[PDB]
Amino acid sequence: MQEQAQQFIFKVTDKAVEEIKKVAQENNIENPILRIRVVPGGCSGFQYAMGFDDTVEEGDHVFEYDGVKVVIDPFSMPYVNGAELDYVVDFMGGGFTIRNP
Repeated sequence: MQEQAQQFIFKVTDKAVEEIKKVAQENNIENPILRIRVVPGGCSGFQYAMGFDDTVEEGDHVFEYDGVKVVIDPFSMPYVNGAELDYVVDFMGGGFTIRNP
């Protein structure tokens, strides 16, 4: 089986989405899947990096974006509860920034 209805509360900037759209655009993808995964950073910041996937997890918070698919693990879900992830764009990629109100 059946449809997996689920709307995860999250707010991502336009840059982040643009990063996925661009990343995918550079891959020739029209359906980039943004997955959330906690990554051990450091002084820089404990911000999780993003990536482009195609498959889906056995129950991931699939959140529709600005014309893009996104998902978040069950462990990372509570790590971005209605949180905001501002992805920077620079060099051959960018950075990872997250803000919590």
